[PDB]
Amino acid sequence: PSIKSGTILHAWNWSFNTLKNNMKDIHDAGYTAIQTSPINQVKEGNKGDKSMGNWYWLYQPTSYQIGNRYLGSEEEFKEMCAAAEEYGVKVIVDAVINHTTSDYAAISNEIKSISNWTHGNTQIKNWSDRWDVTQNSLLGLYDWNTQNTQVQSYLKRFLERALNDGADGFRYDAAKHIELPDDGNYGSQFWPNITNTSAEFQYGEILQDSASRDAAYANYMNVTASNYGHSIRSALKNRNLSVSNISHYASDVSADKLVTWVESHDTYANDDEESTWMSDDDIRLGWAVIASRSGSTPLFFSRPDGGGNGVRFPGKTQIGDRGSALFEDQAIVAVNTFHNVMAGQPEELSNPNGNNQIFMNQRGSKGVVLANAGSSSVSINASTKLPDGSYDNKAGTGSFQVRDGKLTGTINARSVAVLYPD
Ligand SMILES: [Ca+2]
Ligand SMILES: [Ca+2]
Ligand SMILES: [Ca+2]
Repeated sequence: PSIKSGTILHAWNWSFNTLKNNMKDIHDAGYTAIQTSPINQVKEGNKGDKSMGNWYWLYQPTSYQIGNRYLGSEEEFKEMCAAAEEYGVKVIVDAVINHTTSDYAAISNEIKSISNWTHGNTQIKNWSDRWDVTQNSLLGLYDWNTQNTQVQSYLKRFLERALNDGADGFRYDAAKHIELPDDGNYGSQFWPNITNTSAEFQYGEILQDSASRDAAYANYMNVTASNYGHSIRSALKNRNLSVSNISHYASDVSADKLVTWVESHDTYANDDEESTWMSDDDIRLGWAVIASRSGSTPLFFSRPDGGGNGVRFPGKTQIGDRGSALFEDQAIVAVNTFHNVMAGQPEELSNPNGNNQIFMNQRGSKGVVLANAGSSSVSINASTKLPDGSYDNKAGTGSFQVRDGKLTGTINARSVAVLYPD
């Protein structure tokens, strides 16, 4: 359909070649698009070691030439895009345009030659201060002088360059740190200008807070429902999927301009290990919830192979390799497919039998998704607009029935179910 209407696979740290080789499986998994990690030239710290723990170097730009030791060359990037188009899957590039590396010496002359190119590296002091948040340095990373139209064309040239290479959209890293046109005496035309390209879909990483200004950003790009991420995760921890907690996106921005997730590479990879505790079953349930929804765009996070249950980096693989096979898990795919065929259809959330451990989403009268966070099997019996018949769970074993407007059958413990007519 369209990137916005489908699901995105976050091929976190997958190399271009790795991505190119899994394009058919990616497509058969049900994703409309994939999101790469930064594709520009970065500081390859720790002598370029590929240990997963070094994942953060991909966020310290040194030059805006395409290519780096972690994901491959620009040539391989173009091949990857091409391979994706053969199966109709779109490519979204993680763009780190708010800052560069903190290592001044590592920064290429290419950018240093741009006079008045940076706001400096004076680390933010007040996270409630929009001026400080957007005009100063994040963690010491030199801040681009985005008001300077010369840096604008330089960065926009990179974006257009990637578009030409096959990229179909962008994910703006630390978008919240680039000022908006209406940010008073320190605002600029950075966003109206750089978002003005042939890109099909673009959203910014906007970690919600008192100074995030979500809705303002929503006028130029889609935005991340980070708070909703906390609700989902929290619901998964307590194994309580009460529709009284997980049906509100916790944002002033409406779902049609929202990019959702169960977790983000940041909540997983950082030393805080905020979402690292979850298991694959937690993910399936979490995915069944957010990806059954309408309007919003789910972003599936491909964890390092073997990672999970508190463990960020097991050591099985390294930067460049593919993540766990969870991205093509029967349960996950079934939901991906659901999401796609249900586009347009409205949604109706609820908890069957008043049991808060059972989640049920009803898309129009075409489909139904069930999630049971509980550890005990449950006999569902509830209202549905599905025509009468015998539906087999596409997410796994089992079957369900609909007799005179009532959905009945069994939803096993810690399981997901996807129902709809062939
Ligand atoms: Ca900034
Ligand atoms: Ca393309
Ligand atoms: Ca750990």
